[PDB]
Amino acid sequence: LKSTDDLNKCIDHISVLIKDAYLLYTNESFATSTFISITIIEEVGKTHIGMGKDPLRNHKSKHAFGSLPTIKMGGRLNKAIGDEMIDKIVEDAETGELISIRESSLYADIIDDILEVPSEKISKEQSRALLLYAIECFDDSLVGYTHHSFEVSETTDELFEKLAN
Amino acid sequence: STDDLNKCIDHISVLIKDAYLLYTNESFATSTFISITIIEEVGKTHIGMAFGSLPTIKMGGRLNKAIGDEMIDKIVEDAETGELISIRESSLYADIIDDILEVPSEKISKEQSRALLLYAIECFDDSLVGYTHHSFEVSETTDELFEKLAN
Repeated sequence: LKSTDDLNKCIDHISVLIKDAYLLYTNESFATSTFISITIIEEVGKTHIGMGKDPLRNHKSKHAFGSLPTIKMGGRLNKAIGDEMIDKIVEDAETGELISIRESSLYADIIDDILEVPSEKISKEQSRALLLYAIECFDDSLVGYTHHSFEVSETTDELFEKLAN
Repeated sequence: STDDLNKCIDHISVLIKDAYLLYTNESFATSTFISITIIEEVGKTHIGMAFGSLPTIKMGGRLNKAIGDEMIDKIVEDAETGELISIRESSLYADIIDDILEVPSEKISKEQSRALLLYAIECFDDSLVGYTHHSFEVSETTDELFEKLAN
């Protein structure tokens, strides 16, 4: 992102994905919701590295999850899912277990030789946590630097409080 | 087992209800990502008994009437080219291409979103319906989605 025009385009894009994850989350597609939630976290992460057949596509994807800003204590996210959940999502982002979770949230697989289906590997509690983390690391990284960002964050904030309580 | 094939048909039913739910909330780009994903999963499931399925298209049948002959040739040509993989990428991920930032809402039209979902439901109906009794229940549901989305 090189201009305030590009920052506002990226904010609109991610605002669309948040509303899409929230829409699925309420219609009880926890699995699909979680797929979008982790995809939001990636995109936010990509802004921090600084740029579908790229030769380094999985190094950019790995680094995107590594360069997420630490969430400060005593914020709305620490009240909504608690400090141990946050550390489990962060450890999963720096390991790349988030990439596995994302894969298991959309594609059936045969693992051992049992068939495993997203519907049974992603729980409501993990769908809600990842969407709230997604909102909060978007609000921390991109919101506040433009006037546009405030109208977008007013709606993003309502989703956050609906979902947190 | 037919219990594992049923679990795969229930998964694909979920994705279709999600593409539909997103399409009717005007998230065309996200819908389209899910729609292309159903076509890959249908081709992967069927073989488990780049898109290996592709439904045989019957003239003046349901899909022909809903999206037209020309759009089916374009979707089939995009599926054999590997353009559909590219359209999937562009439908979820922002990209910088020749120094300008491109977002899914500028790459994916409502027309194309509708076509790909209708095509994805017909892929499902042509490949997996009728192997198991449960398949016919699920097909009944996807047949009302198809009619609500076609008109």
